[PDB]
This record gives sequence, C-alpha cells and structure tokens, in this order.
Amino acid sequence: GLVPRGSHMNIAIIPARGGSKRIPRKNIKPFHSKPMIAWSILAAKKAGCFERIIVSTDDAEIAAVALEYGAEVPFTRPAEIANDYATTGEVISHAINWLINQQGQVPENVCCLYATAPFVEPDDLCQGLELLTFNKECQFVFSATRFSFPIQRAIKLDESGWVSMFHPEYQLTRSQDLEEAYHDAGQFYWGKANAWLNKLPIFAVHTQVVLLPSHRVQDIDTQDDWLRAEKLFT
Amino acid sequence: GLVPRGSHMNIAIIPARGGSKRIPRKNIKPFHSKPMIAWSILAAKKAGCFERIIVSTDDAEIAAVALEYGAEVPFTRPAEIANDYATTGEVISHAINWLINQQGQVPENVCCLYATAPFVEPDDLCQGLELLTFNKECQFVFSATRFSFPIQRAIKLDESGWVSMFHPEYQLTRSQDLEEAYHDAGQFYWGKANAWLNKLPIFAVHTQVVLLPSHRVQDIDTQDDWLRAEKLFT
Repeated sequence: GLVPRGSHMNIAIIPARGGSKRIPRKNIKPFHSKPMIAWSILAAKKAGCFERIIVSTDDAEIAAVALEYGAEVPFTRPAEIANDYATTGEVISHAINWLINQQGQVPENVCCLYATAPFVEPDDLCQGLELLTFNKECQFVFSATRFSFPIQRAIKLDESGWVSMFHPEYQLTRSQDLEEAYHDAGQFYWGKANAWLNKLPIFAVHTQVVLLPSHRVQDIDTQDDWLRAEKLFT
Repeated sequence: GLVPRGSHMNIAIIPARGGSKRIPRKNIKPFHSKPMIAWSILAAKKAGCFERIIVSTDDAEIAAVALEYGAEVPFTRPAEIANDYATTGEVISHAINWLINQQGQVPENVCCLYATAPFVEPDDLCQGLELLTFNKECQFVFSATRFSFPIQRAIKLDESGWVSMFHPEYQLTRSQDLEEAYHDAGQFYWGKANAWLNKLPIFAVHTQVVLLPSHRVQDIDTQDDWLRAEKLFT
C-alpha cells in the first residue's frame, strides 16, 4: 500500500448495514453463488482507480465476508438502532474522518459504492473519477439513468382507480418537445472529500453524472426481484 | 361466429403499420421464432373474451402473417404517408366505423392491442374488460405501470452535464410522503366504442387502468432491446 509521490488519494467505501426488513441478510445473501457484497468489492478491485477499498459495516458477519473477498475492514461500526438509520453521507463522513484521525491518511476523492449493485461496471467507476477531477468545480458525480417514460405524462390514481394527469398542461404536448429527465440510479456516488465532510447537497451543488443504460439498472428490492436479476446476470 | 342472444360485442383491434425506421419490418420481424405480431394475436385468442380479433394494417405482408396466425384481416388500409402517421384513435375509429358500415356489426367494447407487446398477459386483457363494464361511467381502461423511481426527485442536465432538480421543493421530502405516480405501459387500451368514435381524451375522462408489474413492461425500441427481450422471454 505504497503510492506514487504526488498522487491523489482515491478510495471506495462500500456501506453495508445489517437488519434489512424485506430481504433478510441482504448484503451477504448469495447472488449467482457469491454473497451480494462480493460483486461490488470485485468491481471496485477490477476498476483499478482505487488505492483503498473499504467496507463500512456495523455487522461482524458482513465484515468477515468483505475480508474474505479482499476488501479492507479497518473498523466495525457499532450496530445502528432502527430509529437512527444512518444516511449515506453520515457513513461516508464517518469513514473519511476515521481515516484522517485513526490512520493519518487524508482522502481526496471518495466513491460510495452500494453493496447491492451487481451490474455496476468497473469502467463506470473510473469514468466518474475522471469527471470529478476534470471539472475543477465539480463536487460530486453519481450514477444516473434516463426515465424510460416521460415524467411530464405521469398519471395518478384516486382511491377509486380513476386516472388523472399530474400535469395536464402536457396532455397534448409533443414527445419531442418534453425536456429529458433522469434519476439517481443508486449505484455509486463520487465526491470530493470536503463535499462529503461539509454535507453538501448532491442535487444542488456542482454535480455531474455517469449515465447508465436502463438494462444495467435493476431493482433488487424483493425476493422476486432477486430471482429475476440472477436469471439475467447469467 | 355466432354469438349468444343479448351478449355484448367485444373485439380486439391490433394496429400495425409498415415503415418503422429503427427496426425495419418491426411488426413481423421474428421474436423467439414467431413474427412479433403473432404473440399479440395469440394472447388475444387465449384470453377468451373477444368475439373478433382483427389486425388493422396498411401492409399486405403483415396482413398475410396475421391471417397465418388466425387473426381476421377483413380489410387492408391504404398505405400511410410519413407526414400523416395515423394516431391509434384514428385507426381504431376507422375499424369500428368499417365494421358498422361494411358489415353491419356494432362493437360495444373495443380493445386496441399493440402488435409489439409480447409479454402481454391474456388475463390482463380480460381484467380490463371487466373494469370497463363494472364501472358504468368508465370510458377507457389502459395498461399502466408504476414509475420505478419517484418522478418528484427527477433531475435535468444542462448542456455541460450539470445536475439540477426539476422540482427543488422536493429536495428534502420523505419518500413515504411522495404521491405515487404511474404511466401508460403502451400494451392495450380498452374503450367503449362511443369513446373511440367521439375521440374522448383517455387521460382526461373516466378512465381506469390495469396495473402491470415492471418486469412485464419491456422496451423494444432498438435492435439491442429486441435481443435482451428475447433472452428474457426464455
């Protein structure tokens, strides 16, 4: 863990908490015959732009699996309570301060990579760094994806199933004429260390995205989702 | 083609035009080793709630394939021009008037089923009828699906890649507190015959939906999409 004199310290933090309600043991449940978190550690390792890849967990079993797959677990966070679910920003800040305070290493660019993100592309990770660093004023870069249907044409259902538009002014508007819309794909978030530390708001500062195609963005929120995403990963 | 005395005339119309720019011959291109339109005719036949299943096309080759798979092609529309792409409503109205005028049969409930809709469930088709008919004032029922990410948190990109929110007032709003949003899945549209004939606006009248789960709603807009949707259909 020597580094070039003059190089910038770029790291991956992979948060993972125990306790997930919908899919028990979600972060270590097998996905295509590895614990789910393995795929994120593996992608971070293959990307080649990180000098450290750390799992931040509050759970000793998850810690064990992360070490098994070659991530660093330099600390274990104390178990969270349900009425105090730590935000991503709180976990990332914790890790950055811990590195500074406990190890005297000052991160510059910090990538939060989700534990459940098995279609993440090593290359998208590196593209995000490059966008973060090329644009001097950029504080964050996150994985995003296009909405597959125009948000302007969204409808709501009343309590009796009756349809109405959210925005009736677009009822007759040409599709070509609707402004393109995107959302957070929920896979990775690069930020400048000071951005995370200062709790800058990602969607309101100088933020860029790496755009992922729809097929690489997969919901894995239920057991039925986990099955369908396994069948597709093969 | 005898019917019970006192029964209501319920039909499927499957529009199909030639000329598709992105996927040539899209409506008859093989999908899992049948022409794409076959899957829609097949589902309509299996649903068991239609007394006629008609393909409305402007193309003799498509007509041939539709007859081959057991749809009726009682007429061929004259080829369209590119500067006069007929709306769904125009095609449906044409077919309904044609049945009345040319054959003296008056449709009551009319289902427009897209030619490219291979994950459509026979049962969803029948559920739509039942919703159309149970609710006296209902003019339309269409296949819809939830947005997978909240539309209120959508972002836009300026010409330099810079992120901003469409609706900054929701920057800190709880996910639980966002109103659920849906969109037209683009698979089928039931309507009362008079609704189609009177050109009633689907999203502004008495309209219901049949809600399809995300995995059954698949984009098939490109050649790469056609491949991925074949791999999944197996």
